[PDB]
Amino acid sequence: MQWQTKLPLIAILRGITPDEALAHVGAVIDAGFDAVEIPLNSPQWEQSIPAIVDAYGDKALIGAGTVLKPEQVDALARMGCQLIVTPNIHSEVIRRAVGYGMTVCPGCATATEAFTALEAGAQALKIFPSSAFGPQYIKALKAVLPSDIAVFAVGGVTPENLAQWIDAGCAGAGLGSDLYRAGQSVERTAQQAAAFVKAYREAVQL
Amino acid sequence: MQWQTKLPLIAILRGITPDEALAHVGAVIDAGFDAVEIPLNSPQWEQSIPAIVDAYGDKALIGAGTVLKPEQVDALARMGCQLIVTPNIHSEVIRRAVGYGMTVCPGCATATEAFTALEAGAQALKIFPSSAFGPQYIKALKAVLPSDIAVFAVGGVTPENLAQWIDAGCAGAGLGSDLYRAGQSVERTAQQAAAFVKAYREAVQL
Amino acid sequence: MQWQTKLPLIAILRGITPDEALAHVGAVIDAGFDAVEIPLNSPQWEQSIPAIVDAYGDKALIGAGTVLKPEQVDALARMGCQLIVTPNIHSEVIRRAVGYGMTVCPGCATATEAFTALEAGAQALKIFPSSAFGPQYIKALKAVLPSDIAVFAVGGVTPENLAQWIDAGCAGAGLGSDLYRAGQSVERTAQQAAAFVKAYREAVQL
Repeated sequence: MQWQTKLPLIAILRGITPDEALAHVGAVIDAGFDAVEIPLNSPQWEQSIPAIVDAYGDKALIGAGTVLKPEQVDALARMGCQLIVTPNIHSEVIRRAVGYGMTVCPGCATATEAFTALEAGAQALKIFPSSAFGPQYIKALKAVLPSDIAVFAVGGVTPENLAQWIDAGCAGAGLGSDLYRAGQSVERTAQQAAAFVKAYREAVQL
Repeated sequence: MQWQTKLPLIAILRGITPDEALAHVGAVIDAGFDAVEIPLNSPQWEQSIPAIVDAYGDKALIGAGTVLKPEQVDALARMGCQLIVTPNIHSEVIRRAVGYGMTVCPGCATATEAFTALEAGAQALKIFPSSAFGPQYIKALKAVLPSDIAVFAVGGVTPENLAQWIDAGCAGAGLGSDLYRAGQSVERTAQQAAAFVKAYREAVQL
Repeated sequence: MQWQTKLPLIAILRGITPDEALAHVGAVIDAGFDAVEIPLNSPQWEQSIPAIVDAYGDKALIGAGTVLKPEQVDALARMGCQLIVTPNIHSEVIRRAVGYGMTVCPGCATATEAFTALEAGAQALKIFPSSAFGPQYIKALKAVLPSDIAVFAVGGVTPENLAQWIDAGCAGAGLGSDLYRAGQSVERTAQQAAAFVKAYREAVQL
């Protein structure tokens, strides 16, 4: 499947707090993001996730990252979570999430793990961590995966290096600490988001 | 096991058509190749594979690449396929192929995946994609795998870099787009095959 | 869990013989090592392992490397082995060893394999082979693994590069051929061990 949002960039907001969630999510969205996730190792995700679903779920794909256990999927479903991101391939996590009609983008590092993820019904794939591997690793995989699989680079993706993940055939990227680190200002988030979006538009044109 | 052909180089002919199969396979064989495979993402492999078995199966190991499903092994067996190559480790694919008396060289990326492949009875191993990993990755694995396992580099292997995969302890390599890209001339195939064979003979001597 | 020895460096003595075991183990210990293992591809490990348990097991963590099969764990338990090191993730090997009250540090290469190892009850993790991956790979993993997991670099770790594995967040490293190659002198072992310990003390201070 191709990606089902206007812009194939996932904003990852690791360690954000409930009191600052609405302002930082507003900042990425104002810049043209329409896919956002909050990792479950963030404090009080059980407050900020459903808060953000209600505030921004009509105009963006909202979800969760670092999802490791099936029962976490269950709780997130009741919250209105629409997107599941993961560091690893766990078949039952993927199966349960797909069952709720959620978009799942699970993390793998090898060809074996990637084909496993697809059999579980993953609609997209996350290659993690992408930096250590480089773009040529991704291009080598794409040549053997089904032609229409949406593939995301995650791990040290910058506005400066984004274009080479695009050239390698990625549908997009998930953006972590180069977009958001815990305790940075709203202005920093709005500055970084604009720069990523600008770099993407340039890369796609080329 | 050691490799059971005179020359441990696998010609990979991705995207070849039935009308050009005999000429390009003849070209690699004339150059001294005796192991060839046609990936199942090639158009009309069900015509070119059994055609090539009948024409060249007496003087070369003939097989299939990109084999992902047990039932594909079944169909290939009736065709006279002798060799199975894969991007990933799938235990039942390996088991069924070994059961037909086929030579199997399945693709892995880690130590865990490699030991899994051997328990399924793989007689050789493909490390894929090799370029991103480099020769030192391969040498590190060899130091822990059983001493007589035949190990093949696949992924961006060139006549220029071949020697360093040999120095790292590989029995050989599978050769993709640097040997054959779809729609290249027969002359190009004969030129590239000669260059790989020449580079191998130099590397083994050293 | 944090590491349960004074110094988080594992001496790996691949291919050592029973006649030289006591002298080379004494040399690493005299230098401040208190964790040692002998790989099962070493000749007559069934003599040198229990010999070393009796001589040095009161003042060091003593164990085995290259452990691939559950039944090997059983035999090692009767010998008094306290530590299990591996190249791969095998759930039942880890489970059986943990069951004997042994410290297990199994080898993985991906996030998927690492989470698998933890569910089997591994108290530490070995990232192998670390050199090809580099420190940034390790740091990327640490950011997603539970904060208190003890992580060891194994594969081409030198006194010169040790500090960058420390900076990346490793609890320590397992030291192979740069500490011991088969047939080197006792003096060489004592020289290399001192250099690793010195480099560790410098890295931790920084």
